[PDB]
Amino acid sequence: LKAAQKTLFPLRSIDDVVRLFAAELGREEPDLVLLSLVLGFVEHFLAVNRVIPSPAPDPPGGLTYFPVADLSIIAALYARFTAQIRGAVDLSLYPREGGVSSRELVKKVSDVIWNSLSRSYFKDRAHIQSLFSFITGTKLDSSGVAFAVVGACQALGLRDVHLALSEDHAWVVFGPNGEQTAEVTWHGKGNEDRRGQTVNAGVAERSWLYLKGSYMRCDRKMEVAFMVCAINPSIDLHTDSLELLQLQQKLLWLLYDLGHLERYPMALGNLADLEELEPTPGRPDPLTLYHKGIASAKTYYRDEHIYPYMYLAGYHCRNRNVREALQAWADTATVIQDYNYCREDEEIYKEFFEVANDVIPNLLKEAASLLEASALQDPECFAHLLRFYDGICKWEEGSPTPVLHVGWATFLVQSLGRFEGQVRQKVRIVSGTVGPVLTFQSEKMKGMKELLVATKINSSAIKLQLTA
Repeated sequence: LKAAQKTLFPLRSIDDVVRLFAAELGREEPDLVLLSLVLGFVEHFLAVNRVIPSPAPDPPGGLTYFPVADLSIIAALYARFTAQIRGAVDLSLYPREGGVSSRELVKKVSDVIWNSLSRSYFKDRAHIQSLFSFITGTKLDSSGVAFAVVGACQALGLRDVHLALSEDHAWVVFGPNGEQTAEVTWHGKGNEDRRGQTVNAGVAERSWLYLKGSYMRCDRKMEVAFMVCAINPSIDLHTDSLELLQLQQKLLWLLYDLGHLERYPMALGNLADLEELEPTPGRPDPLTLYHKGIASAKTYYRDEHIYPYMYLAGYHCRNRNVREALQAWADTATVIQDYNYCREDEEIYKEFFEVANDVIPNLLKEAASLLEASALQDPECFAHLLRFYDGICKWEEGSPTPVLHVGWATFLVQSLGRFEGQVRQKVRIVSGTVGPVLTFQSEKMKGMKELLVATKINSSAIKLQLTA
């Protein structure tokens, strides 16, 4: 460690950590191994191992604390990690070809990391994301392995190796222009031995997992941003650390300012979420951020991301804004329609499944409930519903893995049924194969163009055509 790094210790508050980050984000190459270790300590001591009549016998408004991270302690771990790597990778053996790293060099560093993790631990477990987990607990989650491979590679001065993130996966980029791709970790319930391979199969397969190639490739600073997103404030299932929430917000705002969330639509959503809980005065209102997130995706990722829209759908949902909610979840469908469902897309299916068969059925349930003594009379809100299912039907077309079945059918019908026939009527539907006017891309929906507007819903026959 350098003098400037050491001076900023000990860390005795949340702002001391922002300083370290601010100090460390000023430098060409920020120290990832230092910043994941510090985040790891504080999270472990604020979430993994929490310590928690007049006068009340306990502080009646609650209590918040900071674990003092001492230089003594952190440097111990930093020296551990660096010793471990430098020890088990001999750079003399891999010809560094002028500023550029070998696939053989990356696979090596990945193996060192991979071979250091414990034989046996539940991988879905929380608070194993940091390098602190890796060093003091010899455990990392899927994406945590990827980070450590990049953290490790930084320590060996492989400036060209960097983190790649989709919406549900992490791997590495090296070589000339970040052109070279390598898998360094696993995915889902037991599956991914893909380790060492190129990503080109998964980009061409058209799987949501690899975003048809519109994935994030991080400069060192975007790697820091990730680190901060990966901060996990949950203590148990009922409660969150008010400390780790305040820390993620202050550090996301720092990285926002320094322009390091420009190409990070998820981080931007995370911050809109934190702003919604606890607005920091001065700053953008959540919706602005929610939109800066969609902007990002349309601009730097060909509008091939789903979360930016999910993030927004949710704000409006929570804010009982029924139209804008359905409008967003519609944009969601319209983005996934141009994809395919594949083995390791399990995660985004879970989420579409949830809105189609829980969230929307309940917003509309509640919406219908407020009629009895509006959204359900607006034929646009209805057209957002239809543009949603149409996007999901198209997704499925060509996909190896069927999507819609039995369960989806009952809930479509319940959803369809919240809108009067006189309302649904006004939505003009053209069926382009080659009141609101709406186009359908999906053969399933064009296969009920005149059933979805019928005054009597032929529930039975819809369930039929929605599921073969």
